[PDB]
Amino acid sequence: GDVEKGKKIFIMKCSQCHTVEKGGKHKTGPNLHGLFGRKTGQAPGFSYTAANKNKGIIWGEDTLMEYLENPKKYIPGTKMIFVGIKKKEERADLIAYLKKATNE
Ligand code: HEC
Repeated sequence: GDVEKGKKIFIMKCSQCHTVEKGGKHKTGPNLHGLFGRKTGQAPGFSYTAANKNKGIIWGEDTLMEYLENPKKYIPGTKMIFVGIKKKEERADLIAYLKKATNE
């Protein structure tokens, strides 16, 4: 994926509710630093739904590709109210961006 295009998607569609930087603040949604390789519902200090907490998958490319296409479908009960990203390449670019940004 194209990290620069993914950053732009992040800003447009996610940044209203999420930060990515280490030590970044929780907002409507959790800070996302350290997301990759982590169980659902584990950002310290954020109050998740039981659904988010109990989904019982590990975040990575494959699970993010599915989740971000249709959040409610993947995690019924979630309080992330977001329509999803329809286009595969946009999801790929966004996830490439997140893989970098949530690690650095
Ligand atoms: C507010 C209107 C949000 C928008 C826009 C996006 N997200 Fe979100 N996200 C939000 C909430 C309130 C939550 C917690 C949901 C719950 O049921 O507790 C989340 C959760 C996530 C997660 C899961 C995090 C985990 O630790 O398990 C991911 C990976 C996530 N959100 C990513 C994400 C992206 C990439 C977005 C734009 C495409 C996005 N979210 C939008 C609130 C909101």
